[PDB]
Amino acid sequence: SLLEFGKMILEETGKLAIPSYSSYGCYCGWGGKGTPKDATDRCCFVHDCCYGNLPDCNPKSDRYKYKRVNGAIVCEKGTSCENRICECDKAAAICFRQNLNTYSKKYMLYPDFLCKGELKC
Amino acid sequence: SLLEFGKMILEETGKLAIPSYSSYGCYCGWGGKGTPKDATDRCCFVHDCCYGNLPDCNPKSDRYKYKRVNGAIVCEKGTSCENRICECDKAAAICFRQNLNTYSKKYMLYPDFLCKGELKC
Ligand SMILES: O=P(O)(O)OC[C@H](O)CO
Ligand SMILES: O=P(O)(O)OC[C@H](O)CO
Ligand code: NA
Repeated sequence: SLLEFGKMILEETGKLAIPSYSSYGCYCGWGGKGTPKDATDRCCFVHDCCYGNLPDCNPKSDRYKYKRVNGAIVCEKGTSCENRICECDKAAAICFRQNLNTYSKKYMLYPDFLCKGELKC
Repeated sequence: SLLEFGKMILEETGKLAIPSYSSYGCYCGWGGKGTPKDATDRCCFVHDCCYGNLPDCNPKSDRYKYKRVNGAIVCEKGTSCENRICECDKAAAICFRQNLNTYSKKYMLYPDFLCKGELKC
């Protein structure tokens, strides 16, 4: 659920999910159109393709359990869904960190309007 | 406070906080249930999600000051609360303007039974 995903992002990046990522670029803060603006934006994209491959699950709402082992995110075992969702969230969060040095305020509150077209996942 | 938030709204969109954004979709207002129906509806979902990260404050009434600098909304300095509450509002009002394009009357006075899923933040 967004609760785990959000506090996962703050642990990895130091930024709070909401203002930092709720509306970054074309895919961060749920969008679905356009050509990803940068690296951070590419992660929201990939994260969306990840959620999209869980038809049998409720990604935005199901609460899953996870712990940090020696500073690394580890998805605890739960249902098939909770596990796949958690991995999607972990991958996105970790990516966010890896690309912090390219995070541009220039893309926060980016006009969804400017994003046109549907990219294949 | 809502008196400042309503002012930004009228400035950025030209519409009155009340009708235009008080009974629109599943989130613009007080009901708060289901899945956002469109760009504008998401702008308001993200907004009381923002108000949820401020437990130690009271957004409805504490008054803050803001101004424009080269036409941009800037939150004047004050207490930590006033500043954070204002950032929530600032972003929301800008979000409403960036989406004046898809704002449709078909979402006004939207019925409760049409607000689906379980969503938390
Ligand atoms: O948890 P958020 O609101 O910061 O969202 C990020 C997007 O869902 C990534 O696709
Ligand atoms: O008309 P308002 O000022 O209550 O606007 C939108 C929603 O309340 C935001 O949560
Ligand atoms: Na669960």
